[PDB]
Amino acid sequence: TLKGKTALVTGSTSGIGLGIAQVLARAGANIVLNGFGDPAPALAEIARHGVKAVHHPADLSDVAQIEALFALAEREFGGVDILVNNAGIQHVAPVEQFPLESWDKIIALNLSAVFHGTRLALPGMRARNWGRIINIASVHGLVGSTGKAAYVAAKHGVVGLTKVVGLETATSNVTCNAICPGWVLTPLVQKQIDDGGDPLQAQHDLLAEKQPSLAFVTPEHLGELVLFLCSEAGSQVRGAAWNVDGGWLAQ
Amino acid sequence: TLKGKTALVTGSTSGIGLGIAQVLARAGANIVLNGFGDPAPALAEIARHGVKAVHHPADLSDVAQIEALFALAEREFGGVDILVNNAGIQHVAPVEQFPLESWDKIIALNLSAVFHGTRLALPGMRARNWGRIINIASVHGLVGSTGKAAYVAAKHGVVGLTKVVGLETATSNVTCNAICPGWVLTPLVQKQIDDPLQAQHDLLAEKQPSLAFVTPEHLGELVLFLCSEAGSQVRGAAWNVDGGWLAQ
Amino acid sequence: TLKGKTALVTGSTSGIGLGIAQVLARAGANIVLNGFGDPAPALAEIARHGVKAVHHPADLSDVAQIEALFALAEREFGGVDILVNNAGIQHVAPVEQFPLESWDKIIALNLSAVFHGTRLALPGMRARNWGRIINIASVHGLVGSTGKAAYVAAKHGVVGLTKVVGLETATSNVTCNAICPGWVLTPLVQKQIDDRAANGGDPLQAQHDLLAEKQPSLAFVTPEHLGELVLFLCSEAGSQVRGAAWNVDGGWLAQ
Amino acid sequence: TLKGKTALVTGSTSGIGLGIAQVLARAGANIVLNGFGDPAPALAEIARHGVKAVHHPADLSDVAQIEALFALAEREFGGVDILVNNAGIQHVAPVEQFPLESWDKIIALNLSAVFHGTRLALPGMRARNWGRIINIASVHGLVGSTGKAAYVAAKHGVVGLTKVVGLETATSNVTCNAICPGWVLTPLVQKQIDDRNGGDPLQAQHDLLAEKQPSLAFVTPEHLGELVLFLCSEAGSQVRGAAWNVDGGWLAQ
Repeated sequence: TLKGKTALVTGSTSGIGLGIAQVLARAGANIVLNGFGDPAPALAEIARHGVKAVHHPADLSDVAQIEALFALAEREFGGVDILVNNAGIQHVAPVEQFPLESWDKIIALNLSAVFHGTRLALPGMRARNWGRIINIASVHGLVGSTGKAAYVAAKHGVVGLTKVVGLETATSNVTCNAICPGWVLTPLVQKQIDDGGDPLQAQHDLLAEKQPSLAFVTPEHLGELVLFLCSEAGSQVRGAAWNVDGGWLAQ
Repeated sequence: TLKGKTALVTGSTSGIGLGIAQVLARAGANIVLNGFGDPAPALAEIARHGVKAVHHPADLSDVAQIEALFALAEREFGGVDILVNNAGIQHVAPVEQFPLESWDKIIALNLSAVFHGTRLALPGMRARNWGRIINIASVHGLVGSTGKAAYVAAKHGVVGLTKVVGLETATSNVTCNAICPGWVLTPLVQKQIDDPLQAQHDLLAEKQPSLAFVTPEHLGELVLFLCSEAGSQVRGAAWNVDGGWLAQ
Repeated sequence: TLKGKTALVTGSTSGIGLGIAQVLARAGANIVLNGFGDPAPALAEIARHGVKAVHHPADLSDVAQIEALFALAEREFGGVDILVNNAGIQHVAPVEQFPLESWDKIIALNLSAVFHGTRLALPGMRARNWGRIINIASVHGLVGSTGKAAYVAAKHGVVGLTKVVGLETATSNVTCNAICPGWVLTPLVQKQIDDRAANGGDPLQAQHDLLAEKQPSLAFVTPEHLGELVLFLCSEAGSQVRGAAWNVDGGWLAQ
Repeated sequence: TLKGKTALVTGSTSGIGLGIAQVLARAGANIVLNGFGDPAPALAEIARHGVKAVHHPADLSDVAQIEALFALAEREFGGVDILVNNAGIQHVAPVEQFPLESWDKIIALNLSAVFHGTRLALPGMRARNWGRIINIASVHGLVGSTGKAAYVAAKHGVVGLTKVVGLETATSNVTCNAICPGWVLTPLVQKQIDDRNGGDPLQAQHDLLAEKQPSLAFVTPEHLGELVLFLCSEAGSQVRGAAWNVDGGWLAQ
């Protein structure tokens, strides 16, 4: 179904990104993984699916490393057919106590990397007469929260870059869209929850204010939506920002 | 996955409703069709997927008829698991030349019918601890167009009613969402069409950047996605399928 | 600055509508008032500003009554220049227990009256090539809350309607826009607080408790803030505001 | 109405920022102007209003120079009560043909400068419990257009940033909002039009605006300054984290 397509997913050595890669892999895509830490438990996950997978450790706040990432995909599979721009970093502080380097780093990775990714993948998508760009943005690409100046700013920028790129490719078989998740049960959020108290009330205390369902989204939910955007039923979904959020945006 | 579910799709004797009911049918749901005219051709489009289907002719502007439709589903299948609020009607006039009966019927069919359908299906979905309500709205639940006062007003109401209902069922296995299509190849659009390509572009050029139609089958596939496990925490959302309409 | 203009405000015998009419009266507009109750207080308040006011008691769920209201404006002042569609009604219940009648009434007053006011004003605004229609909608025109199926639907429809009219009037000097308030300090809202206060219970705490969930400022929008916005929209700087929905809401929508 | 308040307006040596500054000065704010080119015309327009004014040339893609700009505001006037983050830069190319250099400069100026402005003004506004930060974003902070990847990303980032700041300041007398203009009649855009060589001034404005702005009429810098001034009144006290569009119907379709 995606056999013969090649998906690259940024920040996919674990968490949301690996859940996404997992589903693409299952539907027959070859995989370019990206991320820090040992890339091998993850490579062996994707390969379980009867597919070739590779990993590049690009630090995506460095453009030249983004370039060597895309250069590895060109040499290894003839380029990227599905780009999932997923990697992200966070820092929580009042705007006037926000670390200056956190600002720049968050803008670089959450926003600028997505424009770099897209610019490098889009030529081959157009040439091969088919393409999918899926930016994993956030509810924070649509509304604000106190303490998240840089993240909400970057995620908004992504939502808007999505629209521009969906419009620029409207008359082709390449689509660009954004998924906007609320709370996701990630390795890092799991670790949080693990860090006295009790697991239920830590997770309730996290979700209660913003997320009316009081239940996490999972990586696998997000993976399936990606697969959806990659099907033919996704062909006239263009420049959209779809939220998966347990009611976050509804109120 | 949908075997042993029952889906009621309003406005499903043709076009968008029928393509939706057909996708749900391929996935194995029992189907309740609704709409005007001979239900035979829609019922064969369904029954051939190896499933049970039935039909009720309810005019959805009449509240008692809405009740008769939901009565027929419960007597036939034991309840609605999946409700797709789809039927719609249009009229185009400047606001100050817009016929008053026409305002009232568009509001009744496009807006108030959704609320009635919802309030009749909800309690059963709650009791069975599972449910999907999907409102087929429009890009016109999100933006305006000239000539379309009553429709944009109704479809915006649907978007808002969708948020309320997604919030109220947030802590259950019942979800409520909307799907917001741009230009869709309907039997009524096809009739409009009749080279047919230049017709299609004349129709779509201003509003729909892809110059290509959304299909009822694209929309069925989304509905199907939303009924799946992966749509469990999609709530009160209005997802646009529109060839780039909203991106500009 | 609005001298020579005529404003009609719906639901202006008291509260928000009256606060808006007062600011338009102070800017020089002649005032058509509408609503239930004794109109003597509203008419007195307006008169103070050295302007002419009249009152029509039109039930806005009755299209014939709306027509009579607008007919009064034409004979009295030569037609409406600034239409403020303000009248609102509310009811809270779960969707599945929301009474059918309340659904119809809310839809009729909060949404359909807005279409009727708008259809009746627009021809004379166009003929004079000058006009402002300002719809007082709600944050509930942009997001939901639990228990508010009919209001959120009707207010959303107002926001949609506003776009259609903004668009259809774009090439003329008539504009149509929406204002979308959060919690506004009305006499109804003052009772809520008052009732908490009578419990032995600090009024500020009570006001905090009421606003905390939805309105980060913990402070009310006032009818006067809203009248001042309406007056802005009616200025030359409002000429190219068209089909817009602007929120005044102590932060409600930013989160 | 603004006597004894100090407004700083970035990019106010001409076009939109200057029109905004003029209306604020007319309302009696002291003014800190900023921008490239000869500042004397901009200074002369302010002084016709009878308020004190100074100019700083800070390049807003340089963080140290924006810090100098706020130091001058502090030294001259004791700090900034009304911050208008206006300065804007533009570049049109398909996304895969957008200069990397111009991507970084648009982000720096249209987005990151707004974070720096804000972080530098907000401690003095909180100390004095009164402030207004008003970000001049664009309809492009709400929707896309082809050719405009950087600008659309930056201005959307601004609209998001404004929400966070609105929220962080919600419990204070400091507000933060954004204004989102469509096509604005700027000196630069009059240079486009006055070059239209043989044509019809009327149907060239029309052809420029037809596609995006159904009014076929410009927002003026002066309309924008009047809304800024609104946002500065007691009536804007509970306008918080908002993004109001002034766009001749752009966002309505």
